[PDB]
Amino acid sequence: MPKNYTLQNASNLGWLFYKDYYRQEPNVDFISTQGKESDTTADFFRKTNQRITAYQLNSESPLVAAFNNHFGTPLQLKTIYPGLITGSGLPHQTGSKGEFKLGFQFDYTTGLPYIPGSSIKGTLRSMFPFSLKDKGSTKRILPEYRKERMEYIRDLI
RNA sequence: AUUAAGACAUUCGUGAGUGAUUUAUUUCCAUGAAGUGGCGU
Repeated sequence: MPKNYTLQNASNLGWLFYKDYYRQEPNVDFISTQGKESDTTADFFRKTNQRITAYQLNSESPLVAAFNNHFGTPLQLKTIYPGLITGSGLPHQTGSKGEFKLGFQFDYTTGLPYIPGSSIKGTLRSMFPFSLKDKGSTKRILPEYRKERMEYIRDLI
């Protein structure tokens, strides 16, 4: 329940972060200015965040094992500490104290944090010379962009 | 009783066969978890 996400005893992390985050509880107020700055609202959001940040993932996870079976052998890389953020632009904000102000990218079905394939494709393409579209606004930086990226791609290849 | 009388432009016949609303596109850019000591002279 509290840790070890799994599929039998878990709460959908995206559900908790987006739909269940701002559930209306007795004695909890964040409609008024006083309510948004109150300590009760801060405690409510603290408990919700603690519920969010209590789940671990095992290496032998049936979810991850199914992902490996469906999509082949993965490329395993490890996160370093500034942290890692995905889907920062998703609207998640009311104006209260102790709440998560930025968005997060959760899978709808599994609820696990993930990076969409579009994000990976765009990030990888951005380091290639012809990622920038030849347009009126981009034509000033277009030659330098390709010139700089082509050398990088050449050495990497 | 008169170059006259009789005679359906009709029968059969699928607007049907092939076709991916798809290709290209980073929810990203900027941002200090910081500021301050106070009194007992």
